[PDB]
Amino acid sequence: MSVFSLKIDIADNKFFNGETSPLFSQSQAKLARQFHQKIAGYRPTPLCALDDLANLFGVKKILVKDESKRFGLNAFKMLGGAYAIAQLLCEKYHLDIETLSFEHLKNAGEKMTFATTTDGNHGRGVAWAAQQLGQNAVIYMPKGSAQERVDAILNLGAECIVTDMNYDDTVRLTMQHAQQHGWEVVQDTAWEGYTKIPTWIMQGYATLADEAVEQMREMGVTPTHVLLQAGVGAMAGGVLGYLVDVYSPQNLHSIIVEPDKPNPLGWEILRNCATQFISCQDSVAALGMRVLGNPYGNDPRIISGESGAVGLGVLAAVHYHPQRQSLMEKLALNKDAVVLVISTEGDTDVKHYREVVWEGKHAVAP
Amino acid sequence: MSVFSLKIDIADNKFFNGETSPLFSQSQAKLARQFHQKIAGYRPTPLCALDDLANLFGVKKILVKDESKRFGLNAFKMLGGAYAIAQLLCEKYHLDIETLSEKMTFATTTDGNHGRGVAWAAQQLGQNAVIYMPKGSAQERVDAILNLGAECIVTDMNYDDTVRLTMQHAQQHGWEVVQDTAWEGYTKIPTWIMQGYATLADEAVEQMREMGVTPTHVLLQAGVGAMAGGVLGYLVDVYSPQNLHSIIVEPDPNPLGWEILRNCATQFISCQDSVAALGMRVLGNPYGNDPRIISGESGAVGLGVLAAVHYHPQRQSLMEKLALNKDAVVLVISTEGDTDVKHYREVVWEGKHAVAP
Repeated sequence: MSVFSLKIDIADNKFFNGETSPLFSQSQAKLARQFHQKIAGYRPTPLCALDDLANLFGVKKILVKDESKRFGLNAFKMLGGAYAIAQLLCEKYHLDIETLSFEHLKNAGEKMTFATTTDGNHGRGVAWAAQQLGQNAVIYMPKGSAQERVDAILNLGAECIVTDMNYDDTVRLTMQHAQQHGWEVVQDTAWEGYTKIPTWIMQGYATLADEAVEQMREMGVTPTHVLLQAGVGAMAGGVLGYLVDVYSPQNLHSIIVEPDKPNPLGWEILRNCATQFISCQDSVAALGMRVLGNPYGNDPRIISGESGAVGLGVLAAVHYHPQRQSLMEKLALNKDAVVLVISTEGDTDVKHYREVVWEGKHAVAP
Repeated sequence: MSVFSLKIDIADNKFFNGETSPLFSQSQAKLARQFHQKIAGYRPTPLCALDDLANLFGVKKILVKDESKRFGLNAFKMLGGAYAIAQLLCEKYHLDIETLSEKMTFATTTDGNHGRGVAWAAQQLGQNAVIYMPKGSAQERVDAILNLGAECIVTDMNYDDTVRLTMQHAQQHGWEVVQDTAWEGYTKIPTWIMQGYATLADEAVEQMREMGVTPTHVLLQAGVGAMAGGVLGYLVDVYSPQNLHSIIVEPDPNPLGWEILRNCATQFISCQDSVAALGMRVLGNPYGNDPRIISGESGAVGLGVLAAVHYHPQRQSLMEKLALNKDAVVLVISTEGDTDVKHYREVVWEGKHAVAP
């Protein structure tokens, strides 16, 4: 079973019209980056070249943006959460984001309470940001949420309520509690009448894309492809929005990867500008985790969680697929392809990570 | 992570008597090392400290001898093969091996590493090698031997029958049989191989003393018994059989090696296939900040046992039985790297021989 077939169903984007989004362009991302540069400990996350994997896979370059090095968060999500939380305080205290002093903000009345529902990473970023800026945070999590993730939030001095409901009901509970107690809801999803905060979050995320382009230009390379994991659409939307502003929608083959098991602002950009959509099996992410965590040849090693590794896992699944030739043609992958991948999270759930990479959970063999 | 139960059948060695070996001690291992040190490109293979894994598993130290770095061969076996072959040439040319620099032909059967070592030695010393491999042998391993200028014949038979054909042809053409196993009337060469292997153990002791540590345990993969007995023979001569908790690991022969094991081993483990698979994955994607080691199926089974014990529901008792605790300094030998690249990546990437289903 070196030759294996995992579900990697490719669909051309029927909604594609190449209309770019001026709200999520270079300029707004560069403003978000200038905020992040002020936080003590800021450093662009590594853009790691998987040369030996690229040679194996039959492409020119594989570049993995390692968002596990994003401060101490082990995930990218603070880029949006902290930026939006900063913009909210600048509104309330009549400050300009361009000239924000954290020290001045600290000695400005009553502490604000930030409320959000999370599966893990987003809420941790809200809790982190509320801990930095001296504010309250109350994070809600649905049932079956990993205790390590509940613990990582509590370690940031914030409350974390595990409910007996799913995500959607827990969002409604967060909204109901926030309306009854006067809290500021900070969700990475948008809906009717809630669009300001999610907009900032998406602009925030584009920081990683702004970094990645600088890093690629430093390398003297031009990306032909990018794989973006879908999640709720915010990261993919924001990052794609930025990348098409830089490269043009026609010169960038963007693949949006949706694992088997949303934000309308992000999805508008994805409908307009995404090249292809892949619907993929659970075991694809798992495969990507292993390839990243035990690299090929002399490639550098990357610790990538379930949500983080799926982009890369698709490339691996294609390479070992019986129909490799036709799949590479469909995705226009070839000896000249320079493929940007984003590893959005590290081993945020250590138990699951080591089950995948050591015990062999979600193995190729079904 | 998850709780699971792989086969790790531990039995105490009831044959234990603590009698050391006159054949496989420090003095022979040091003569073997002095020969190896003379070979162009020699360098003691690394002894890697997996401190963060040791902390996770609840021991003081896990030290892995990484024989994937043994020259360019991705395995340890040349230490025996090359030495024995050098000892054979010094007899034929009446030379002294202690100070050394018609064409013989060496014939052997192999699953991979031993034959490659033999083939390497023949190429280095301007001699001939004819290597026989059984049906189903990995083509990469065949190529590795062919690229050393040797003949590599892949039979349509199993190992035992391929050994017979090696014996038949060797007698026919007057070739010198170089096997890592011993049988009646065939002891001189296997003995040299076992002594040559001890080099790695001599290195490991030098490296541990450089760290200022003393091993409480050693886990040795059983194989044909040549490595285990040769290495254990050296280790018990250094530390005494009493103060060394040796564990011989047999995944699912050699009387010379097995006598030392019967004498000096503390315990034998019979383990499941997936145990070696687990070790390959743990070594190849390390914990915390530990160094990464590339270890093949035969390489990683010692470490795999440690990982299987740690995750077992009966973790506490298994540790008691193996006398593993927060003070345990555990030596593990990674006998080979990724000698079969296809099989390696199937284990580490595809999750072949997964813990569960």
